[PDB]
Amino acid sequence: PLVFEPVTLESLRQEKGFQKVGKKQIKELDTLRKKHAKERTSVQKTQNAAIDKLIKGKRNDANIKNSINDQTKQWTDMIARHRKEEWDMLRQHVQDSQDAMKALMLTVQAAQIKQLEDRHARDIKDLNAKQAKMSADTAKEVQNDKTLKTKNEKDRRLREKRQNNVKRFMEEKKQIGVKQGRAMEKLKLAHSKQIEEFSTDVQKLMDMYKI
Repeated sequence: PLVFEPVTLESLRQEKGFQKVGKKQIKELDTLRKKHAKERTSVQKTQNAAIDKLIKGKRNDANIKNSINDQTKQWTDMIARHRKEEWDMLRQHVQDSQDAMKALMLTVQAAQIKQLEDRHARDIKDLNAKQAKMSADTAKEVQNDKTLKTKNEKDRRLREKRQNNVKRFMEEKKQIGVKQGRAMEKLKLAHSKQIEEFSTDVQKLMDMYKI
């Protein structure tokens, strides 16, 4: 409900509306980490078979030592594979979500303007109460003031105060109008700064996962 809140990428992530997609993405990846884990035991178990086939005779044969060397680079090649497979998904994760967030950023800022506008118009409404009460209570003062002499006399002074009063409201109404136009402008640009920045923060993230 806050009128000048920075809409950063991290902030965009916390918005309730993105929780559903965020939750889905965390699983999709977790399952793969599980898939990685199975792929490792399966290869690990397969690796073992070779010893039964090869070391049944039992004197360290020259061929076996080379073979075990050959196996190790088959593990580290799958280890290093599983690395890039996760990161590749992480970078691809961002791209799909980024399209969604852009559409959500817009409705977060637009929310800020609608919150401000209804706040502006209410400040307007409050001033008229100040103005309307102000004008009427002054008249009450005319009756209250003893110095009045005649009804024709009472009216004349009221008209004069009625001009001094209106000099204020014209300025007060004009001065307020400027403050609102300025307040919206300084806001409405911050939006188009946070948005020109967002396009290039998403990019900065994808590169971090690039390999």
